[PDB]
Amino acid sequence: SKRSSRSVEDDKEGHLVCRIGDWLQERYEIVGNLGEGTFGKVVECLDHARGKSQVALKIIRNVGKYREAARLEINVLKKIKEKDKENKFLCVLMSDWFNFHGHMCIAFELLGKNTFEFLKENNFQPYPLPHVRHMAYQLCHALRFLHENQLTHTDLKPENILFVNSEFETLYNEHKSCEEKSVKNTSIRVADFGSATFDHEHHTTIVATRHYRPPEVILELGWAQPCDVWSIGCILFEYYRGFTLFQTHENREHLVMMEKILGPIPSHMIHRTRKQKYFYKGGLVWDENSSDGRYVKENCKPLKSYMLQDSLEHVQLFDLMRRMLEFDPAQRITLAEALLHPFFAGLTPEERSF
Ligand SMILES: CN1CCN(c2ccc3cc2OCC(=O)N(C)CCCN(C)Cc2c[nH]c4ncnc(c24)N3)CC1
Ligand SMILES: [Cl-]
Ligand SMILES: [Cl-]
Repeated sequence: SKRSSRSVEDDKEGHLVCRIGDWLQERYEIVGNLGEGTFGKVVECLDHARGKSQVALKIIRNVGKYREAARLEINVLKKIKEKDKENKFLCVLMSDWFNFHGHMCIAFELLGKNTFEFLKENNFQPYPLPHVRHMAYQLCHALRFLHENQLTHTDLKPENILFVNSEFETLYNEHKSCEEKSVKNTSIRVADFGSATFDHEHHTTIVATRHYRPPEVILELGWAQPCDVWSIGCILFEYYRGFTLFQTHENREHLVMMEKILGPIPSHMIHRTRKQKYFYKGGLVWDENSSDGRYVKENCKPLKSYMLQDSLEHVQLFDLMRRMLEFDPAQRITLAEALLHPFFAGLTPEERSF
């Protein structure tokens, strides 16, 4: 059952050619293709050495830079597995890893759709508040655990969060006259730890995908765990409205958006940054008459204007969000503090215990 090197074929970009029926490491039998990415691909396998159970296999491209990154991801995943003996912290648990002819492969449990793909297949109709609450709680629980072990994710976004099972019921919305999908179980796992960084490792100047990137990173003031809290704030917003909080493509614009939505950047941050090009007379400087300047002015409103209802549970979500989106990383709510916020008194007994 071993694969000959004749068996192994790669395309122009370094991706493994996989077909239904193929075998890896004399153990995994490919049964479906789950998706692709700039990193490689994700296939569904049966693990014959564990009674034919289902696994998702992440197959990394055979390119040096991808391979090297995968090796650090495995170290992070190993740490997670050793610290979560009882399987309760909701970060995906590696079952195996290997090098298949230069493709690093990592095996995980089979999960459902990512929260972004689900949101898109629902035509960007947002999750109901109770789903936002349960998912928020789980994100805060999982990243609390990662933070307590001297790790920072650095790249949180909706596609990195998967449902355990993404089966849904189809309901109808009187308010907006259309169909809506509602996931039946809102259990989730944080995946991809391909940028997760230890406290003792080198911290690059810029991390995070732009839309989820915090101000300390744009102003090159250094980052640590609070970076993940900012990203969680932007994520919860996007689950609640269904659209991105910061629909931005460059720094100066991104900072204006921050000020329109959140209020003024604090002075002590401005005096400390080397990125003085964004400032004049101690205040953010920009062209209001430009395409970008007109876009922000028409489209970016104070955070509270985005509430869809005015009842207590919505007031509590927005209070938590504001506290996640504090400009000053040192003042931003920690995830241990977030888990004690009144928003989460709203959870069912079942959801709170996992
Ligand atoms: C347009 N397409 C874009 C790609 N889409 C998929 C498909 C399948 C999975 C993930 C995505 O996207 C997100 C993604 O690529 N990552 C977070 C990196 C891979 C993390 N994977 C290895 C985590 C993982 C563990 N168990 C899994 N079970 C199922 N699916 C997984 C699983 N991953 C589909 C839609
Ligand atoms: Cl690949
Ligand atoms: Cl300007």
